[PDB]
Amino acid sequence: GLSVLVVCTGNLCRSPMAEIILRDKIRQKRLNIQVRSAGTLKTGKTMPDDKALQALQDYGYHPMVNPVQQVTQQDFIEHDFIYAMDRTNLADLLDICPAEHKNKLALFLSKANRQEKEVPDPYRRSSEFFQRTALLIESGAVALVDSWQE
Amino acid sequence: GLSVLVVCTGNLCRSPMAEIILRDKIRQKRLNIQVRSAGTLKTGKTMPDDKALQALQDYGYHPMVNPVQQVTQQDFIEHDFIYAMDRTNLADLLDICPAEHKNKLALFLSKANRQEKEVPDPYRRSSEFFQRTALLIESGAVALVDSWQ
Repeated sequence: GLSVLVVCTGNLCRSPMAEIILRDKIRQKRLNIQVRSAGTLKTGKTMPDDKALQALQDYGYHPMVNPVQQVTQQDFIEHDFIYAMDRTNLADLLDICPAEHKNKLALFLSKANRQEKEVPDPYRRSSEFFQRTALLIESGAVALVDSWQE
Repeated sequence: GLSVLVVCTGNLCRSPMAEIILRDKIRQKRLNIQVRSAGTLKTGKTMPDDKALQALQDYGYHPMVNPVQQVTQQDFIEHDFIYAMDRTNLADLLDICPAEHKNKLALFLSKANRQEKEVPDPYRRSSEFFQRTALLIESGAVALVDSWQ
């Protein structure tokens, strides 16, 4: 059958989510297409992010998940199409994709008739908000320390 | 000396961040104040969240960290002040604080002269964003399935 690979930076959130969702919709439509996911960067992790998996459960998907893996050279040959979650992902694959297979590269959102062209990284968004929390807590802490000396 | 407790739901993010930041500011002025943190809800976890700690490092704090712990009744007697990061925390504390000690309870931001009176939960925001991330991915997936068939 057909072979599809989905790729984000760490294979921790976005691309594993797409794999699980694609697999399900493929099985609903009884298509003979298999799907995997991979990251551009070697992470130390074994399994995808728990918060990715819980969001899939909230929407009725069963997250039975493959181990995290980084993209390889054989992936560009063995797979029929390969989808990138954001432009940075698409660039790094093109950076290392031999010219014979570069037409197989595309952004994940390319067939959805929507304004959004990249799916943004939830992890960077997460970090931004934790950094924002720190600043608010810092402001609170300074006031408490003042009040205490009074 | 003075003893201060700061409290969130899981003792994973807001309250340990506050403990570490408070400890730094107390030691900067060599005040005789101790600070600890605790959660209203018993989770199984041992240490706070990695991204709470990294966010502290990003701002130059050195996160030396106590194990996660749940608030106890001894906490309401042993501590001089007890701060809830948000109203949900303050409500859960009022539920189990003996009436003799409820005057020790206050919102963490009660002395910051700001609009914000609650520190919003980064975990709930994060969860919201993963859900909207999934929906964007799902709509993408549906389109991909169509073009193939």
